[PDB]
Amino acid sequence: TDQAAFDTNIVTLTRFVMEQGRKARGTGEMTQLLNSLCTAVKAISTAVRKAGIAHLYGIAGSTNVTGDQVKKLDVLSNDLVINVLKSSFATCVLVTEEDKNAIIVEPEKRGKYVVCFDPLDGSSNIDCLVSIGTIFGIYRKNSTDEPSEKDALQPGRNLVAAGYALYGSATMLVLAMVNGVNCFMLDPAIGEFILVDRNVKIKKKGSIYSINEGYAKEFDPAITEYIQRKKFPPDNSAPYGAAYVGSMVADVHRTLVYGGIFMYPANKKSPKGKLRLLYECNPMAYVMEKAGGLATTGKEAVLDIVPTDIHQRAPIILGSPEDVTELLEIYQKHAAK
Amino acid sequence: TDQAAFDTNIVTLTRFVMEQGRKARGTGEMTQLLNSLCTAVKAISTAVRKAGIAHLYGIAGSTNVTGDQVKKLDVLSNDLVINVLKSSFATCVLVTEEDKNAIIVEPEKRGKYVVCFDPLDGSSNIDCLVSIGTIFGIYRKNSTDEPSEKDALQPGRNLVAAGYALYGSATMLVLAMVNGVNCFMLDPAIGEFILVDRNVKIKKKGSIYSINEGYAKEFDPAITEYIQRKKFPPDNSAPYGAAYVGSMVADVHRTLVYGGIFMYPANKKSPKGKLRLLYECNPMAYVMEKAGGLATTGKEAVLDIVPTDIHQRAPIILGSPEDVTELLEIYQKHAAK
Amino acid sequence: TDQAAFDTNIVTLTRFVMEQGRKARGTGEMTQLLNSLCTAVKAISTAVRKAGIAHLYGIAGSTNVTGDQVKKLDVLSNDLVINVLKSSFATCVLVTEEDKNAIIVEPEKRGKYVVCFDPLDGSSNIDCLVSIGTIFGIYRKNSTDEPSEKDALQPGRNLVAAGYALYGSATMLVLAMVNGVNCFMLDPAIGEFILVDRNVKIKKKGSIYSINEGYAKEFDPAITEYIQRKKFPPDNSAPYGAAYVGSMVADVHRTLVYGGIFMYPANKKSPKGKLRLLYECNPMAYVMEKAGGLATTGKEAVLDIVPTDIHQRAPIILGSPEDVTELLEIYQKHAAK
Amino acid sequence: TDQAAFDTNIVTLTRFVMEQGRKARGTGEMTQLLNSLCTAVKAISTAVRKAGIAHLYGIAGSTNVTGDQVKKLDVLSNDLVINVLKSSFATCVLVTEEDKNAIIVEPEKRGKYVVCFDPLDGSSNIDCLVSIGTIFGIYRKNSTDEPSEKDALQPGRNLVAAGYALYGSATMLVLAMVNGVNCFMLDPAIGEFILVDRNVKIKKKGSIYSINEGYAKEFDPAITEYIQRKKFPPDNSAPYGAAYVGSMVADVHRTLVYGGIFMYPANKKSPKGKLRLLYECNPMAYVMEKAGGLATTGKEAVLDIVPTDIHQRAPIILGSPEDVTELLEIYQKHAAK
Ligand SMILES: Nc1ncnc2c1ncn2[C@@H]1O[C@H](COP(=O)(O)O)[C@@H](O)[C@H]1O
Ligand SMILES: Nc1ncnc2c1ncn2[C@@H]1O[C@H](COP(=O)(O)O)[C@@H](O)[C@H]1O
Ligand SMILES: Nc1ncnc2c1ncn2[C@@H]1O[C@H](COP(=O)(O)O)[C@@H](O)[C@H]1O
Ligand SMILES: Nc1ncnc2c1ncn2[C@@H]1O[C@H](COP(=O)(O)O)[C@@H](O)[C@H]1O
Ligand SMILES: O=P(O)(O)OC[C@H]1O[C@](O)(CO)[C@@H](O)[C@@H]1O
Ligand SMILES: O=P(O)(O)OC[C@H]1O[C@](O)(CO)[C@@H](O)[C@@H]1O
Ligand SMILES: O=P(O)(O)OC[C@H]1O[C@](O)(CO)[C@@H](O)[C@@H]1O
Ligand SMILES: O=P(O)(O)OC[C@H]1O[C@](O)(CO)[C@@H](O)[C@@H]1O
Repeated sequence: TDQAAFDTNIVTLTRFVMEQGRKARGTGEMTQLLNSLCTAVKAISTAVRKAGIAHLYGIAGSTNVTGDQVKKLDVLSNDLVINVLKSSFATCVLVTEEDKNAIIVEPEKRGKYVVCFDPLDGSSNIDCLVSIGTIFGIYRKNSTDEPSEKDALQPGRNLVAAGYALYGSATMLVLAMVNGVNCFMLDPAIGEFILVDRNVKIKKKGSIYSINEGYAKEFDPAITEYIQRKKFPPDNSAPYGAAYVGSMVADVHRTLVYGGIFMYPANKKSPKGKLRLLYECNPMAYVMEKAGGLATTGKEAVLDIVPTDIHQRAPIILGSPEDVTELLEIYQKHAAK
Repeated sequence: TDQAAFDTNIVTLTRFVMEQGRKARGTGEMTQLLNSLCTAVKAISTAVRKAGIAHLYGIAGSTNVTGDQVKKLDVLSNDLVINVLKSSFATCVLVTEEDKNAIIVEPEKRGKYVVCFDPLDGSSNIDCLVSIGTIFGIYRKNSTDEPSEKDALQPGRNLVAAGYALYGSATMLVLAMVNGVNCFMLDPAIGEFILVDRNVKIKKKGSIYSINEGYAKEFDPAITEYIQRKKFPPDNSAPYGAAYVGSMVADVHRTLVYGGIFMYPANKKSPKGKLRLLYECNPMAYVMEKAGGLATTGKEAVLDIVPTDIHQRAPIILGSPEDVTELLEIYQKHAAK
Repeated sequence: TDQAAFDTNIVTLTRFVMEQGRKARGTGEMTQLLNSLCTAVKAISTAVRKAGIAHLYGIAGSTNVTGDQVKKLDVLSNDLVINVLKSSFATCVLVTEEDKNAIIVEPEKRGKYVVCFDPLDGSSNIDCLVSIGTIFGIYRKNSTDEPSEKDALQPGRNLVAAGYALYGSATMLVLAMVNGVNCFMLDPAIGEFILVDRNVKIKKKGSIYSINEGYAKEFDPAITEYIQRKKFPPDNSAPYGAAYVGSMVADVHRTLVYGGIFMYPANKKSPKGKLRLLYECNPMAYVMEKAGGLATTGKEAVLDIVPTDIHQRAPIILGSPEDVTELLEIYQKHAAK
Repeated sequence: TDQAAFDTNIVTLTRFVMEQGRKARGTGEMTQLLNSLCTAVKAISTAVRKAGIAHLYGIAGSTNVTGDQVKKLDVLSNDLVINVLKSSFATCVLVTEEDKNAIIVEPEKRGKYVVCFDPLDGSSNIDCLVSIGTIFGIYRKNSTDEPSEKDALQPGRNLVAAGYALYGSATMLVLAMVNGVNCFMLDPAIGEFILVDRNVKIKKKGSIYSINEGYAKEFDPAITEYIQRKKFPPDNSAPYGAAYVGSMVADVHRTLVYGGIFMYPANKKSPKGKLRLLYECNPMAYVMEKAGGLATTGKEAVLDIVPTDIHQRAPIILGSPEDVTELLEIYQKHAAK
């Protein structure tokens, strides 16, 4: 039977990334990438929490505070991420939500990883301090061809590492790799991410659905039937509670932690959904799957879609397996031509 | 004005509060109270963001503490507020959501104000880093008898100051008093709330409705008809967007900034409503009216209700005047008899 | 007292200052001034500790700034103090070490106090992370004429409040006023100075002498004889320990806490002394006398000197009463004629 | 001739440690060690800067704040270092200034490095906020014998990595390895150490000597002659300035940055000096040498001494090469039997 000695342990992200990189016997290029990533997130957390806002408001006379307008969070975050990653000498191509074109890393600093990220997701709404975050996805470059936007166009099934940082009431980094999903809490007093949850698995079935019902008018009959069954359960059991923030990271994170289902279906206006494929759906789909949930467009898996455009959009539904399944069946029941 | 160009100096809460105290020719007792809530909010903020969590997870060796259950945030928060409050020498009665009874302050620290608060609102949801907050309502004692639970039972109309702090992507303090509502952004680098928005006013009409539709099966006919008109406008106008965090300060705050309507009426498991009157409804109503919005229960104004119990619940509907008005109209159409 | 056991509540600077304002039945103008110095000290503290340096070193991409010379600390500090000072509406004249002239405040912001300060003392030594500080002296304006440089030229005996903040291994504010000296420790997690030491008094006699002996070749015979007696006691008692940081606030502060004597007399390249009267000598003298120590030039008390120029220098010797007394005795033995 | 493309770069300690570890083709065990070390320093910086002091002073009623007395800085720092290092699975033996005996790392977490450290050096004096720091030295374990105190007993010449962290007005980490010395500044807003000085070299000759002259009575004739020549230069040039804090890290750091000489000679009381060999002298000697300075006991090199006790002491003189040399000659001039 199992037995044990004495072991007290504090696991920091940095420690974790090195160990895993050691187990994997990697050259350490990816380790440098995750490290640079952790450093990017920390710098975005401090900006999002508003440290320094006083300088923008004339505490030092604002003689020298190029913030005012010449320092928006959306862009600063893009800048920080772009710069910190090129500075890792581990990436060859970067796809950001903020850049129309793929960034092709200078020959001098090229590495083999492709990184698709959304610098400050849900930022449109922080005027009212809504939870925001950073979503990222990492692919290995396969072609021996000169790096190009093309290398970013790989299904989500090909992700080597994927995750997000949630700048909520506290800052969390969720990292998912082949071996699994782990959650790290940022201690902002020492600037270290402490593994607070190891090997995260999502509930089989949850009690919360998450969707923007203002679009009810434009919802396809499958969603309509699902939602109605959530509110008025035929078996006269308890209806699902409802919550929906409007920031993907916040909604998906809650879904992961408490279970349930998140949905941002296709509706005529955004006939192919609103959420972008490469740096929102894919990374979240990958995370969901590593934790044991499902992520579908309604017709097919998100991770199996092959993009033909970096800024391509895709509908998406994710959450506990028994719930996504219950909705997939409903899609099959109405599925035709 | 003699001559003043594009100028705007830095105003800290502390400076602001003191000016207003002098304008009011106060003895400085309320100022010490406001000063103490500020400090209280700053300490909770820090604890919310998880500064120092490393220690809990054994970074310096968990020598011999009684597990992980050392500092439960809602309780730490309760402690901080109560203690920095008693230390202001400005309070005689304190009513807390975490306490079954009203807390009567020792005559040595006994002052004239009665303070109602919710130290950490939305704390059950904290596991998923959702924005949480602190709500406070301040009453001037209007009696000659020993302070008691009774001094807290005054309608919200008798409030002298009310506000809240939202711990979201950034910490913000919204303070409402006789003249208007003002918003202070916390610059954590220096422990100071900077005045970023003054004499705030909610939009006349908004485009977002906030309600937990997981209760649609239990809503009254007016709420039902109302929710239905936002989704499928009878006059074929654009439908209202939907958003509901499930945490009040974040929901009420999004409502104040962008406009729209927030609702928490009674249902089949909370006939009196879920939100508490003294420390949840009244403070947000007072802020709403001061911002130029409305706060109704569907049939009467929240501030006019006469409490009979300190932990009394009450339904509430608050937001932009034109939306709250519209729902009231609907509530009249279905009138009782 | 009625009955009070082992009790001691938390006192923040803000709370303290306000209480003292009420006891003094002030109009609250000095309080706004003290409040503004506090905030000023907190912002400098943060800039000293290097919070946000990453940005300067290109973490978010040095887009197009004019090099590394963006924010020179002594200048940032100057700016902050001056601006948060003018914004208190409590100052008419400001004298700064960084400014050749006295700064006369616009009549709109014009108040009654005159503030002398050294925003960042010991800044040339900052390259090697040595403790630096801020020194302030506050004079009540005693004239009827337009405020001018002249209102600053009052002997230290006319100071209403004086103190300093030391940015060492921790930020501490030492404040001296009519009643006594009190020390506030900055808890950076919450932007609050906690009262840790009240009504402080320097030791009658100490065991450390502080002087830059790199000037032994230029010292007068009394200083020389004095330094000699501490090293080789004539009565064969234990010799005094030596310590000299080369930064005043750190040297004066070590002197206040442990006792002993600090000296900065004239030599062969500074006949008037090196330390400035208005914003270096006077504040530390006032604090020293309030703590129960002495501050002499060797021949006269520092607070009694009548300034003729705002950037006037003066030798100074301060510390425990019995040590300062001993040196004065020696200065008499070698008297002039 | 030399030419170049375009390169913007931010180097964090973590990045630097990984690259160097990659160049060195190490298994990555040492990288994990330096990483754990960086995390230890950050946690000590936050404690030293006093974050959380308010909880000790009853802000939350102190209901749960096991600080008071049951949380001293000296020990906490020891605890943090000991724990964080054992948690790296890279050390087999630890020698701390605070532990009488060598700590022998559990078989389960043994690695091959020996670490000799002083957790909070100069701590005796932080009551007056004097600069303090952390000094560390790392040896590779050579014996194939079970780890023992013995493995710590190696001359300083055998150090693989050595350095210190200075908790001054800002926090700096100085890391010296075979390839050289680099200085990293801690950005406490993001918790990252940014390389601010690359390949540090000390001035050939400095203008400052650093020594505690209170012991003049007991100084050997060599020191006596040296010092006198510093104050009264025979060539009638400028005398050396004098500075001496009383915290080794602070004095040695200043010496490194501006040049000069630091001395803590043998004097009857501490006939073999006061500074301990293994975790004060050795690490500082190693740093000095990698930067091009000298470190001698007066008779022999510090790095060549073979210790026979972990807590052994040793006299020490270090600084610019031309000055240490000028004193070594003076030792030779008086050298006899
Ligand atoms: N920190 C790490 N965690 C998990 N796998 C890693 C890690 N580092 C390297 N690997 C694996 O090793 C591969 C190559 O490592 P590398 O040579 O550094 O590019 C990566 O694509 C990973 O699949
Ligand atoms: N910001 C303020 N500070 C102090 N008093 C205020 C302030 N704003 C309004 N007042 C009024 O002043 C009254 C009494 O002053 P006090 O002696 O401090 O209790 C309060 O109850 C308020 O109605
Ligand atoms: N802490 C304090 N706050 C305000 N006034 C004070 C304080 N301590 C002493 N006083 C006295 O009050 C005087 C005038 O009050 P004021 O109207 O605010 O200018 C000052 O110049 C002081 O002599
Ligand atoms: N980060 C690093 N910087 C410099 N040298 C290193 C580093 N990592 C490993 N090495 C060298 O490689 C040796 C063995 O690496 P390791 O196998 O990890 O124990 C060490 O003793 C070093 O001399
Ligand atoms: O308010 P909507 O239309 O439901 O869109 C919100 C979605 O858009 C985003 O703000 C950006 O794509 C997401 O974070 C979020 O889930
Ligand atoms: O999940 P429910 O039933 O909608 O409760 C949510 C409401 O409860 C609260 O936590 C307070 O009781 C509010 O913050 C929030 O808006
Ligand atoms: O190096 P010196 O000549 O002793 O000057 C040091 C003195 O100068 C100051 O920086 C102020 O001029 C003080 O802080 C300090 O004690
Ligand atoms: O005051 P002294 O006797 O010169 O000793 C100070 C020395 O002792 C320590 O405090 C500890 O060994 C050192 O940091 C410092 O250089």
